[PDB]
Amino acid sequence: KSPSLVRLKTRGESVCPISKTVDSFEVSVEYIPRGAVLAIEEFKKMVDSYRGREILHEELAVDLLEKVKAAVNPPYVKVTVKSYYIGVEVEVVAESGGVP
Amino acid sequence: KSPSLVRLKTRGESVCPISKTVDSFEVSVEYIPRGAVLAIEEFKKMVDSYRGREILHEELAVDLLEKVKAAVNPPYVKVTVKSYYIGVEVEVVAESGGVPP
Amino acid sequence: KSPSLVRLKTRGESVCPISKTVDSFEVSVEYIPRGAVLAIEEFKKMVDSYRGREILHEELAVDLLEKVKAAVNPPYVKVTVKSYYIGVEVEVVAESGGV
Amino acid sequence: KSPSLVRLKTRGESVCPISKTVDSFEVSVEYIPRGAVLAIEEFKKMVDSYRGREILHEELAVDLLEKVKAAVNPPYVKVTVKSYYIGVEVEVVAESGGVPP
Amino acid sequence: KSPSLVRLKTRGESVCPISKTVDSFEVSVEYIPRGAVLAIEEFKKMVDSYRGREILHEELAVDLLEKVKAAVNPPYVKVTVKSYYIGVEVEVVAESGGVPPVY
Amino acid sequence: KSPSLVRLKTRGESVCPISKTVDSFEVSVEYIPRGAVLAIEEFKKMVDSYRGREILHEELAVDLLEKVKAAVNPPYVKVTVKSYYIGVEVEVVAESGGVPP
Amino acid sequence: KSPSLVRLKTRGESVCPISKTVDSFEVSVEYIPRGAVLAIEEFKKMVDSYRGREILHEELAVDLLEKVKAAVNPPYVKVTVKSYYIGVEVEVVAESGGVPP
Amino acid sequence: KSPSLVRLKTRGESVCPISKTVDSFEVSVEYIPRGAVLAIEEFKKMVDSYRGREILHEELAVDLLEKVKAAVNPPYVKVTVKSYYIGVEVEVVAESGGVP
Amino acid sequence: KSPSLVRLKTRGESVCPISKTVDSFEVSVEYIPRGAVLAIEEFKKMVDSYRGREILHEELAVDLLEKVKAAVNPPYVKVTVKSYYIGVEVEVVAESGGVP
Amino acid sequence: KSPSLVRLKTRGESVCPISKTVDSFEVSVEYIPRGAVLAIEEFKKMVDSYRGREILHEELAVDLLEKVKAAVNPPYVKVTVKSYYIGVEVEVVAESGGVPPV
Repeated sequence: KSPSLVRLKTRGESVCPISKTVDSFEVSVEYIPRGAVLAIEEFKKMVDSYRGREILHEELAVDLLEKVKAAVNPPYVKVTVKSYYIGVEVEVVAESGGVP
Repeated sequence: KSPSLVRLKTRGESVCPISKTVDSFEVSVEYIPRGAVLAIEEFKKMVDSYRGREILHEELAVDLLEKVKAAVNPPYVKVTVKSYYIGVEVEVVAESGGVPP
Repeated sequence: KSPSLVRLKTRGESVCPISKTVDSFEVSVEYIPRGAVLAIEEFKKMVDSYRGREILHEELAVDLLEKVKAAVNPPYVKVTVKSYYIGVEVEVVAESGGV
Repeated sequence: KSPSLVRLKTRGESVCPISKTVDSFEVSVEYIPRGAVLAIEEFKKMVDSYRGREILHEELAVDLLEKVKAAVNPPYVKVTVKSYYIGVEVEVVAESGGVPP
Repeated sequence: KSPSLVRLKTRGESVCPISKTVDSFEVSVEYIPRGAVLAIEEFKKMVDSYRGREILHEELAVDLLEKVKAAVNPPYVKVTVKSYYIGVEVEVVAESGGVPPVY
Repeated sequence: KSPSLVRLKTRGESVCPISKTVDSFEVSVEYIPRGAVLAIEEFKKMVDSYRGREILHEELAVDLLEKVKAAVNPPYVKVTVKSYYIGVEVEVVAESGGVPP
Repeated sequence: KSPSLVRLKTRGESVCPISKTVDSFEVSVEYIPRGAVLAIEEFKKMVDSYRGREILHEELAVDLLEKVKAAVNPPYVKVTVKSYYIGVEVEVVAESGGVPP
Repeated sequence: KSPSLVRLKTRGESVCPISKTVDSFEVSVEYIPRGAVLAIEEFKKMVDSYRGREILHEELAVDLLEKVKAAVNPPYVKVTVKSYYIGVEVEVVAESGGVP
Repeated sequence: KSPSLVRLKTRGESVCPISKTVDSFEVSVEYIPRGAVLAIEEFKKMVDSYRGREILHEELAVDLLEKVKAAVNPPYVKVTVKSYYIGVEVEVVAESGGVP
Repeated sequence: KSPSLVRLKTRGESVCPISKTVDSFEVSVEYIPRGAVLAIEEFKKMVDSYRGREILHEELAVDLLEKVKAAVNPPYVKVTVKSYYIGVEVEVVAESGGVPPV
């Protein structure tokens, strides 16, 4: 019997395409396992893969959502990325398997 | 796929019509993207547009809502304006489209 | 175009009808405007009208909801009064409708 | 007219039947009045009645629920007792009814 | 007549199989009694049983669920194990049953 | 025997002399008693005395300090008025000393 | 040897001599042991002695300081009582001996 | 008889001279009035003067301290600027006068 | 060079001699190293040594102070035990090498 | 004129030489400038330098102190490293200099 839910939360970094400087973030994933739990090692790998990558955080959220789906194919996955830029607090959510 | 939700939060200022003096506020916008995400620089410009402008926090929330719809036309947007006035904590909310939670 | 929801929160005072002592509270009002937003100055007046009034907080929440309904007639109001009495934290909520 | 909802929260104590030792707790009650508001005085008596009584918090919660139901017969009541024992944070909830019946 | 819901929360530890080091956790259990309440003392022994045991937290949450179901056969139980590994905050949940819909 | 220190904190209001609107504040008072503790009722009256009065919070802090001194003559008093004006958090402190036994 | 410092904190109640109603408080005790530590049971008895007693919190703080001094004679003790009365937060401090640096 | 200490806190903005992008900050000032209390309007104008100015936050703090000294000459002033850049929380303090 | 200061904090438990029951606590140690830094594993072992031991939290603090002194001999050590007992929050401090 | 004090705080990571596993940390540096301010970009690279490095957090604090002193020789520096390991909250402080007393 697998867990019914896993939540993962960690910090990461990427390169902001506009400024071209390092943009730190906090990322959260929540998923319902379907016969496979994502190794913590592998998740960190996915998050650290964005270091030095020019990518906007909106596309980071969706990209990581796609990675988790390709790795363990859960019926429900939510990814939230939180960061700060030019005095604004920003959160972007990507979600697959929620309401239609 | 687009993100399913974006939340933005920042501080701004306007001129209060009743007191005739500068009033601080905190503003949050939550929206369901459809196509492009609102650039943060653009959001900051919208909020900054109210500096020096005499406008009630009720009307500012509604105005900002219409500015976000004009720019990125999301199916759902909610704007919340929080401020402190004469010892009263005030939140004003302006919302267009269907409930997300 | 009215906003779709307003939240107001502030401190006030009443008089405890048993001891005749000042009884401090925090009050939160939440309403859906229908074409009229209650002016903050008017809200403060309503809350301040309870100074010197002997009234239990259970009745004040109901009384205040009535003042708001009569002033701006919203379709949904909720009034929450919080206070602390004989070592009990009390919240009293008075409503009218869904959300 | 009655309030639509009341919440009450206070501290109390009982005696742990294992060690015969004082067993402090926090208790919260929420209920929907139906024609009758429980006096705060009377709630505090109900809570203080457990002082020096040997009773498990699992039983106290249910006992207090019954007491509130007997005093004001609300359509909904929920009693929560929170305490600390052998390094374990415990909450016991006892709940009755709902809206509608 | 028993409670409607009990929530228990405490700290524990196991041994991480990959690094052979102590893997500290917080565990939360919530359940609906059906004519048996889980004694707190029995709960704390279940949780302490993992001290020195090599077991992934994903397995631990499920194992502890199975322990609680076996002790009191409740119609609903949820176990949540929170730990911190390689800079990642982890929460693993195991569930069984629930309240059928308040019709 | 009297306490070594008392701290009091409450909310009040005054009138901003420029705008003539309500200027809400939080006020904290610390004092070392000299044989005599200020009644709370009397402190509340002092604070409530600024209601409707046009005065700057600078001045208020000092005025209240003087009222406390005139009433129970402590060898040490400190008054702190905190308010929020044109998006600036402001704290004004006034303090006064003397000799003990 | 003894500890260098103990701090204790708990809630109590007394009866307000003006309103005659139960008057809740928080009390902290800090002291430097000299050869003996106050048993927690003993402390809780002291704090519970005020239940049902008409006493001002300012008098209570000093009274509890004396009880502590009588029980275990520490070279430094400080007692702080915090309560809420007519919209004012009150802290009363009673202190005895040379103060920590 | 005037105040023994004033504490002011607010938000502002400057322009980062490397990135040329908006560099948002919180500023705290405390000072001992001697004679003169700084008008809040006037303090606010000091802080707002940095908006659209290319100035590093270490310079700004010092610049603002001199402004408060030039306006009201207190025997003690302390200015703290807090900001966030590339994932680092930064506080710059510029302090003058005071007995020990 | 050694660090100038170390703080450790963790949870543990003992057995209350009054009630006979397990008594949980939080413990903090602060020391100035002189040569030796206490291995965290070793600290954990000292705090875990109190499990199933009948001891008052007052004595516990002093006992752990003497263990740390015995292990790494710092010129300054402070131990603080915090617990909750019969509705009373309790903090006990033991200190070695401050002003006497 | 230089600032009187600068505080920097960020998150980093290293590898525990005992367990061989990544440990996350928060690090704060506080210093008094003497006519050189450490550019932020430089501080960030000092902290990033520990990623994958097998080093005890005790040694990290002292090693980072020494990097700040070498780079800008301030008359006071304090480095604090905070982390969590086997259920223990740890803070290591490395400190050099100060304000010379009157």
